[PDB]
Amino acid sequence: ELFDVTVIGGGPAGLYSAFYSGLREMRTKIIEFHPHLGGKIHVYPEKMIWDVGGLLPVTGDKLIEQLVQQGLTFKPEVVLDTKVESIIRNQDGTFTLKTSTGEEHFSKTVIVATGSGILKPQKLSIEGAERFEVSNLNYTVKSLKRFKGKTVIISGGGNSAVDWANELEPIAKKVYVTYRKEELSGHEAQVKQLMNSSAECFFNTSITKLIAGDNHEAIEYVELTNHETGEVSHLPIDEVIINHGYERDITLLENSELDVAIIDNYYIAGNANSESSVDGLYAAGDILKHEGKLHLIAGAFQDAGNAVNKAKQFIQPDASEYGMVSSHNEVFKKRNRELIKQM
Amino acid sequence: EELFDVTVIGGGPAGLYSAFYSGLREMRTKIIEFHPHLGGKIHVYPEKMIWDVGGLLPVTGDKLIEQLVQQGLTFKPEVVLDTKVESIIRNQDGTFTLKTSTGEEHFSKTVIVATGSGILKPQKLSIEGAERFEVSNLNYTVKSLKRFKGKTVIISGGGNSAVDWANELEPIAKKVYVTYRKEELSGHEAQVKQLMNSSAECFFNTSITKLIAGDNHEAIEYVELTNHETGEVSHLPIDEVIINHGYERDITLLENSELDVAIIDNYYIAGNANSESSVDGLYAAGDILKHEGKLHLIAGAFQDAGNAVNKAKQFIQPDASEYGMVSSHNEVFKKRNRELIKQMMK
Ligand SMILES: Cc1cc2nc3c(=O)[nH]c(=O)nc-3n(C[C@H](O)[C@H](O)[C@H](O)COP(=O)(O)OP(=O)(O)OC[C@H]3O[C@@H](n4cnc5c(N)ncnc54)[C@H](O)[C@@H]3O)c2cc1C
Ligand SMILES: Cc1cc2nc3c(=O)[nH]c(=O)nc-3n(C[C@H](O)[C@H](O)[C@H](O)COP(=O)(O)OP(=O)(O)OC[C@H]3O[C@@H](n4cnc5c(N)ncnc54)[C@H](O)[C@@H]3O)c2cc1C
Repeated sequence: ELFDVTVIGGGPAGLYSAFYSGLREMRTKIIEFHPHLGGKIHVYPEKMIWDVGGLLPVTGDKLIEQLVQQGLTFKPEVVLDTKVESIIRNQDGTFTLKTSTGEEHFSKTVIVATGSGILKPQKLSIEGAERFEVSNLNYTVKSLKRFKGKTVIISGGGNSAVDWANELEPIAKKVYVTYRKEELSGHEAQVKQLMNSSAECFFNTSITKLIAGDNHEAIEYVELTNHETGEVSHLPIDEVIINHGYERDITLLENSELDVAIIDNYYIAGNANSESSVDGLYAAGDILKHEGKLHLIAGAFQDAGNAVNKAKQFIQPDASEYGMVSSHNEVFKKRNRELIKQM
Repeated sequence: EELFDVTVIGGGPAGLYSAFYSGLREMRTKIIEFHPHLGGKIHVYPEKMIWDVGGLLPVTGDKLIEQLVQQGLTFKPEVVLDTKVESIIRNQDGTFTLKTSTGEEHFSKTVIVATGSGILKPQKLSIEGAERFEVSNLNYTVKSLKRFKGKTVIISGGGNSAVDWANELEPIAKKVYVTYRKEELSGHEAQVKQLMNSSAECFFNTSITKLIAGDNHEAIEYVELTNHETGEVSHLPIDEVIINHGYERDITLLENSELDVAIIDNYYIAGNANSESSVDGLYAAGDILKHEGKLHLIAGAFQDAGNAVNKAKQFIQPDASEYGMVSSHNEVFKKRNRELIKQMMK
């Protein structure tokens, strides 16, 4: 089970890597920590994205869909819910990847596309809270439309919370914010927009229980307790959003034995073709640093394409330097046939 | 003055995204293109399906052009069409003057060269007054496959491109004729074998010698064929005529310029990984840019363009940030987004 190309990470860079790897006819695997492909766009799926080349403005949610679909065009082996723990370069020059459960994967080449690492939202510490993640307890704003005309309480006071409140005020029926401190630890320019308009803020307050109402499995009321007086208010709500920050895991390369050059203790020091200091090991997306790195989704595509063209030649030296342009690539002939049936 | 921040030469993918991103970073932006339509080399393949633009599900070149043009015009740059830029002059203060073929002049703090492989023009039919029918059914590209559904088309020429057109139209058209001036179908001897096992009928040592219009409409109804080795003069009823005799190419822009601009292999601008040329304030993006990490795709044009724009902004405003603000949080979209979000809420 030795793969041609194994992509670590399922964001824009990893997904396009898998795509272009399949366009160049390589046995391809993609390994992602979360149960869902898409990467960091999951942090802002409600926002409008204008700066992807060739795309008219689209929401994060819709962009994730289009990238996942393109990334799976050639049916790579998809390994979700898996944290890659370490990368080993074997003596024969192939690579072995160890997962958190000790399972192992083997590859001729590895494309590191871990972006800024593993992100996990800090969870609400109340007993049966995770029961409501399947209904109306959220850790992101999945879409603005989800909250049209609904009553929403945001727990937390970061810049993310102030941002969420400000975009939801025009849309929700009502917006509540509860912060456990006495001052909104946000930016003192967008904090006043929040305060001159519709949002109602509670300070030194937190959520202490989630009431599901008689017959349903979704939150209807929220118990609020004040930390300076002591009141135990109750509040009817349609939606709850927790913004208590994020937990980060960047240990992948520290846990590995590879003389891979690192910039600023995190980023892979690459060149303009996405090569690292280790043969057959490439870097694409936010994990990649070089003088020409473009810190946009559009840059991730360039990083990925360069990585794959190099991987192809590493594996097959007589391969051409570049992939066949898709309009004339025979690899799409069968698929194009079905689509052409559009008359 | 009429002094622009960024003037883009070339309206293809690289130029259009440059214009967009230049607007994203709040610079006075102008874009100059030779043809009457923006879009670049994609007008050579508008019927093909394009799969490898990042984030894009397969779409025809026709639709991609539409999408690229709308994005490139987001911030309403000054668009100068039907205009050939003849030379680039670096003025004594380090600004630039661009001279068009009619002598007009444009001025800019920075210049982004996005001319691809240059100005491309189809080789026209050497027949009197043929241009009359360009408005009707005399085509120099396959603008779409559906345009030829169940129709009768003759293709003149026999190169790899002519063989490719016939091959994609044979399953779609009622009937495909190919007429070639040579003895052999001088394409590539692989897909040439697909053409002659299929329903496409070839006429060798033949060329089109006159076009015959209909009487009650002014398309072409009959084509006069002349076999050049016998002498026969056939006539042939058709719905569509497609010419493919090659292209004319105009690459003189940089030869005609007095710029100390390093050139690779007599054509490409020798850039670095940030799309900089050897001349301060002159950038290159797209197929015209060569450096060790240049990606020869539409996807690569976008990175060349963003990198070029970020550099132009710092050249013009040294304290500007090295990076543009991501669109999702960039205040320059706020009023536009408000209108979009309103539509989204039913
Ligand atoms: C708020 C915000 C807004 C942005 N907006 C824009 C915008 O409008 N336009 C734009 O062009 N760019 C934008 N970006 C820039 C950024 O490039 C993209 O957001 C994108 O996420 C980068 O893609 P990437 O694949 O390289 O990294 P990521 O998207 O971070 O993908 C990395 C993936 O790898 C996984 N992973 C990491 N480590 C491991 C491991 N050890 N094992 C398994 N899986 C692992 C992670 O779970 C994640 O899914 C924005 C960034 C932010 C933070
Ligand atoms: C047949 C074919 C298929 C392709 N398929 C794909 C594909 O499927 N996917 C992919 O990613 N890439 C593909 N490409 C690759 C190529 O990058 C794109 O086609 C694209 O055209 C390059 O963008 P560009 O803006 O830099 O240059 P161009 O598209 O060539 O645009 C340059 C523009 O500048 C104008 N111009 C030039 N000189 C002047 C001047 N002096 N004054 C004024 N205007 C001027 C020209 O008129 C033209 O409009 C393909 C290329 C070809 C030939």
